[PDB]
Amino acid sequence: LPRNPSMADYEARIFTFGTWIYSVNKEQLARAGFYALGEGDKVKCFHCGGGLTDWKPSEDPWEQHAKWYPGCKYLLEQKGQEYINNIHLTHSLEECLVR
Ligand SMILES: CC[C@H](N)C(=O)N[C@@H]1C(=O)N2[C@@H](CC[C@@H]1CO)CC[C@H]2C(=O)NC(c1ccccc1)c1ccccc1
Ligand SMILES: [Zn+2]
Repeated sequence: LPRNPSMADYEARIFTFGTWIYSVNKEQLARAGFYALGEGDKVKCFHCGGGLTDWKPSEDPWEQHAKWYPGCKYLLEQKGQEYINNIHLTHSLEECLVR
């Protein structure tokens, strides 16, 4: 049920990062199901349509995917039920832990 059948394959996705000036890894992004829109560092997940932008140095493409778009069927089969929930518990723990 992918929102962009043309961007379904990895090859088509890194193809979009031919002018990537940002330090977030292009191969990592492509593998997480993202491609670029030539509009700042904005990226769209090929399958869920989920859009991410303003990446920070410490930010894992997979982790960011699960943080904002956990419904994603592509994410689920790549990384798993437990992975997705874990990322959410981690943010739940941190906020609780920080006084
Ligand atoms: C990707 C890691 C980054 N540090 C981050 O968390 N970005 C957030 C984000 O992309 N979104 C979350 C909140 C804003 C954050 C930026 O401070 C909610 C969902 C997501 C989003 O939809 N971003 C938008 C967008 C567009 C313009 C300005 C701000 C956010 C978006 C929409 C379409 C395509 C790309 C990004
Ligand atoms: Zn997705």
